[PDB]
Amino acid sequence: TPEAPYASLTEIEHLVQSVSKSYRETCQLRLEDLLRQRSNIFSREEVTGYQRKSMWEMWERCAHHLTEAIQYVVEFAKRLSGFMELSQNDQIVLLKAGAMEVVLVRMCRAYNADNRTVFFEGKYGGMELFRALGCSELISSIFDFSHSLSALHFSEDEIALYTALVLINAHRPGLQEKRKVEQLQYNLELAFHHHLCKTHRQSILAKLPPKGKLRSLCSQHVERLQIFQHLHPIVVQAAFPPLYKELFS
Ligand SMILES: Cc1c2cc(F)cc1NS(=O)(=O)CCCCC[C@H]1CN(CCN1C(=O)CC1CC1)C2
Ligand SMILES: O=C(O)c1ccc(-c2nn(C(=O)c3c(Cl)cccc3Cl)c3cccc(F)c23)cc1
Repeated sequence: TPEAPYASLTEIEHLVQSVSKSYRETCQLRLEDLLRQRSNIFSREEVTGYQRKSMWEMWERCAHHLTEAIQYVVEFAKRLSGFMELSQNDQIVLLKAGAMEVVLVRMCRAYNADNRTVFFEGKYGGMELFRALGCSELISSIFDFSHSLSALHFSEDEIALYTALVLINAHRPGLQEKRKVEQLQYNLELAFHHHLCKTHRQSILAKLPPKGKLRSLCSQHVERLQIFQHLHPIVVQAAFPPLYKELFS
């Protein structure tokens, strides 16, 4: 069982491998393709074309990409050992709190620190590309957070274990089986620590974002998304109806 006490070196190393595999199979864009596309940057005309779009065109574009990013995180969560064995309540509690945070972490892979650009709809562009949204402060904070994560130079196994820990958090309010979540979290932390020690990457632990900075940024991001959704509702067919009901009712 993934929550079992006295987790062996076999269980811990398979947990590392299984989490990394779940991560790379739920990534919309492969890292090699994001790295290759770094030289493919939007021209002044294309940037002007994005700036001349209405607030509602840019909201619809952005909301569509975020809906897909979330759906991939739900698929990732469902591949995590023990997650599907939790009640629907506990699964919903972990995803409503953790899914956007995971999307925010995953964004660092599409961020280029050299020129401060992000991958958006085929090319790289700066934050000026999102001018029509009228969200420059929140967008600057998202760019700053991805900048800080990109300086860690995460390997696939590291970002995989880190995002799984963002999700399997026993402190999310509303959990019915809090003890079972503490056990799954304990084994993941053990796997994360074991992997960093084995690879001589423990230096990154003191460099990870402070406790609460990720929750705070996600809270501000979701609040803005909920305002746009109330003002100009996006019509989606929910892939996960019980989760969708909690976020949009
Ligand atoms: C595009 C992007 C940004 C930052 C970053 F680090 C990485 C990417 N690239 S990505 O991960 O491949 C794309 C995934 C969609 C994210 C859209 C998100 C962030 N972009 C600004 C618009 N935005 C909003 O939520 C606007 C809402 C508040 C009104 C900038
Ligand atoms: O398909 C499904 O069932 C589904 C279910 C939940 C969501 C979802 N949307 N969401 C937004 O912030 C959001 C809004 Cl408020 C408007 C537009 C775009 C987005 Cl991504 C979340 C935040 C945290 C956790 C979540 F699961 C979601 C998406 C899809």
